[PDB]
Amino acid sequence: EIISSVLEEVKRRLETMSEDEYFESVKALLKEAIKELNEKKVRVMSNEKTLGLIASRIEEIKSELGDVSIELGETVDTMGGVIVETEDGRIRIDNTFEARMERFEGEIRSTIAKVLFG
Amino acid sequence: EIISSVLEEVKRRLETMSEDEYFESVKALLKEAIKELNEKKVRVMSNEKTLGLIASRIEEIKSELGDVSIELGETVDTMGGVIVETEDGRIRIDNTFEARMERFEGEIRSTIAKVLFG
Repeated sequence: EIISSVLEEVKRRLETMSEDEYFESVKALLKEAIKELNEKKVRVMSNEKTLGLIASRIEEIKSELGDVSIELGETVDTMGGVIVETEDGRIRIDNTFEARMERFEGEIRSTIAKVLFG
Repeated sequence: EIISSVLEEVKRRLETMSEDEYFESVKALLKEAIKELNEKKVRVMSNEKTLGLIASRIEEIKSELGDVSIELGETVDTMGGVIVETEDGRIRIDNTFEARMERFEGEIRSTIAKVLFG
């Protein structure tokens, strides 16, 4: 439940976020996933808006990310972020805000521990 | 609002917390506030349950905390933690879970930033 509540704060911040700021998130999460897969050709999935951004700014993405090839995949219901997989679909990395918040849960718990026990 | 939602997680954890674990929180927050005030005689305020614990385990508190004198003050509506002030009331330190969560907000924001931008 704490994961859900923190994601509501994320969704509040996304409510006024400019496209340029959101794109910085897109590039960072894309790059991280692509580095991990260590492949030049990948398929990306996210919500409609995000895939539209990636398509619109592919030049900017290739400049900052190096020599990688991206193919849009199916749209998925997500608040943001990206799911990146090898072209053959064998390996998939989930970098959606929902999955990332779950993985960062430990950090929220460290904060709570500090509040309680210092 | 994010502060309120994280405090709901704190309140969930307090729902099953044993007296001994809660007392570790009490001692830690009391000690921190007393060190800051750097005074031997202080007055403490918290909810009824907490003041009752402090009263019941004053020996344990004095052993782990050194030579300090504590006087119970008025009960305040709080989830837990303590408010400690000099006997003359001139200086007061707010170490209630509510105040501490507010002060740790920045930590929750660092986590959110990581989720969004890595």
